[PDB]
Amino acid sequence: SLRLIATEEAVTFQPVVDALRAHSRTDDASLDMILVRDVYGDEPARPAMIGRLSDVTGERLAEMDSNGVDMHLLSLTAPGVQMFDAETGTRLARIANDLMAQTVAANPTRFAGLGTFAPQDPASAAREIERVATQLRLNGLVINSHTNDLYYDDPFFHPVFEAIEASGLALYIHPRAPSKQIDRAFRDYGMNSAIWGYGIETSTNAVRMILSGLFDRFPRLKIVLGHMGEAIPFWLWRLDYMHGNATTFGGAPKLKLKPSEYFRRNFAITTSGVESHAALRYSIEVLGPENVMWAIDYPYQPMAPAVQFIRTAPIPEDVKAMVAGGNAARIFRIT
Amino acid sequence: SLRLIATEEAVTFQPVVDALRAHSRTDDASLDMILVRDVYGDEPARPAMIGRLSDVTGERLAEMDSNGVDMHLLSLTAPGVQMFDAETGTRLARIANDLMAQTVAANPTRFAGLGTFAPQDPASAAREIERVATQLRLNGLVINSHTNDLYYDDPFFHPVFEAIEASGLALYIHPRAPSKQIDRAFRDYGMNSAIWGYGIETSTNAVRMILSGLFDRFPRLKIVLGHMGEAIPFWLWRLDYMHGNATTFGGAPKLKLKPSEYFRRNFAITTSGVESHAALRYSIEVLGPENVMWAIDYPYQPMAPAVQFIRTAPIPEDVKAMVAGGNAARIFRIT
Ligand SMILES: COc1cc(C(=O)[O-])ccc1O
Ligand SMILES: COc1cc(C(=O)[O-])ccc1O
Ligand SMILES: COc1cc(C(=O)[O-])ccc1O
Ligand SMILES: COc1cc(C(=O)[O-])ccc1O
Ligand SMILES: COc1cc(C(=O)[O-])ccc1O
Ligand SMILES: [Mn+2]
Ligand SMILES: [Mn+2]
Ligand SMILES: [Mn+2]
Repeated sequence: SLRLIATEEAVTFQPVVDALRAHSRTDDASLDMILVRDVYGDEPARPAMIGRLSDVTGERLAEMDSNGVDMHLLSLTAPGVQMFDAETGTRLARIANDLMAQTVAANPTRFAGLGTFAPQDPASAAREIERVATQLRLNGLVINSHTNDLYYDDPFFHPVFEAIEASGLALYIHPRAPSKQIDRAFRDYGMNSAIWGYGIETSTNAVRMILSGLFDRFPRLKIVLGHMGEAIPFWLWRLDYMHGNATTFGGAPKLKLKPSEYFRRNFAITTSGVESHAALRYSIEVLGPENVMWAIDYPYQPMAPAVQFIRTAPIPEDVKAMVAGGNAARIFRIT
Repeated sequence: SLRLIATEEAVTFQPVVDALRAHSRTDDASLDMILVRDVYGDEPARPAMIGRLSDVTGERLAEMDSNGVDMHLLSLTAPGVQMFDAETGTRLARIANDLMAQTVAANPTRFAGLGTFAPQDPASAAREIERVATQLRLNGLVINSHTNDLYYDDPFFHPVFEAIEASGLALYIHPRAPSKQIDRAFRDYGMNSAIWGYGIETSTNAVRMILSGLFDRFPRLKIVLGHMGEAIPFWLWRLDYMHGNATTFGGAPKLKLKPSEYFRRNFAITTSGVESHAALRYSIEVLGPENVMWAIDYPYQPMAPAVQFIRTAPIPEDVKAMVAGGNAARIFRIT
């Protein structure tokens, strides 16, 4: 019946797990070290997670079958390879992308894959992006918000976005913990994570990208944001209203379009972790039905409630088909 | 015949203006110094603003009359008295509150008022809050997000919230620029201000308040957030979903209610700066029509579009009356 393609479905591979185990013992002050110790560290607070992330053919497929989920679009879980030094990140990105391709090929009717990269080295990341698109023929790209506590308005990353735009692959900008620029306010009450910091970190990255004019430089970029667009869809009117003040008094560059127009033209969103019919309806209304995709955020969230959320959405069947899988099949080139 | 009570309407008074002019010359590193120099500085980029903020019975009333706006609920404009040292802030809050009460008393069918205080000195602020409630008989309170780069989960401010709860006055937590904990990411593209920083700063403050259990300690507090609730209404499902992880792994304290239940019980929102029928409809649906109030954000925004936004809202007339003014009359003690 309804074709369900879940678009934010995390996976990991042993070489990355091993590298993160080692990294967990270092003095890295990144706020992601909370997650990294909890999942990849010695005496981990979340001991089952590595196994669940690594598994593709056991529990994961069983749960897909029990819930009638056609596909997972897999992505190397945050923080990807971004916490490592440039050489290590670059090496592990290739390894992880090869393993992603192999994972997809073992069950291509049930899995599609996003490749990743190490923007610590923008030139090498650009080469890897090209390899992912043309040599591995993967479905798209994923990166986890900031790299080296810089956001994607920084011209340092222009070679990355040039390659992404040229490749035609959509880039899913997944969260990671608040960067060092903002992490002081996220050290309490678990706010480092999905409950708050993930959304603030990722949305602020994207807003900087828009306001910096990144999408005039690279107008064919396609960006995807989970968690109902990291709430950016809610802020569209205010982003537009206040833009004049930003360019007049704040040194913001003049843009060809309004901020919300970049959001509708260059972005699409997914419903990961936001199983709200009201928020889904709002997003369809302001973005258009072509710009909203379904996701689970497995294994960090369970499949059944995410599935039931979309199966029961109070929207027409044709729009429901678009959200459940049609838009994803287009954006991520899935047949 | 629709009674329009605008709830986020900024004003200033000469003693505060004079103090901010002097403050503008100092080496303060607060991100609010951008606003303060633009408006109160010796060489202001926004030279008309002091006059427009100071004006109550001239341009402001003429514009209210031409647009059929019954009332402004006035508040001392951000950053209030919060940038000053404790003794200066305390004295100026007292003076500004006397001037607010006198302004209101001059035209009490057209103006209501929120008193303010200097949380730099919680014990003195507590006395002033009581005076605002019982002697000046003002309509509520206003404070501008952080004080001293601390948020309102900090036990330092417990005496303030104890007094606010006991007074029965609602506290409008208006924005100011991102605190030093987060300001590094808001130095570009005018993001210090309303376009992005204001919402991130204010929403993060409120989320810390909720997650810290402040509303179990003071369950009768009423908090009001502008800008369509600083987007917290959009995040309710995820805040609730992830709360288990926060209390299990993140050291968040155990709470009597769910995060969204505090938001609906203890908060109400206004539409200042978010003239979106879609966002208004979403907020009414998830918060209830009793929890949404209309505002303009004058003089930072013009009255006519804000008025026309609510007059044309695609909601029933009774709900429209609640949003336009009925809820404000209840929450802010207006006859
Ligand atoms: C590391 O990536 C994630 C982590 C969590 C979490 O920690 O609950 C949730 C969703 C995510 O995709
Ligand atoms: C009419 O202009 C806009 C409308 C909205 C909306 O209501 O969703 C958002 C941004 C805008 O610039
Ligand atoms: C200082 O308070 C505000 C400033 C602005 C601004 O700078 O455009 C807008 C709304 C506010 O209430
Ligand atoms: C002369 O010192 C102060 C005066 C006042 C006042 O006048 O309300 C308030 C606080 C002070 O520290
Ligand atoms: C059913 O539980 C919830 C629903 C919503 C919603 O859909 O607005 C938000 C928070 C919740 O916990
Ligand atoms: Mn995820
Ligand atoms: Mn009164
Ligand atoms: Mn305001």
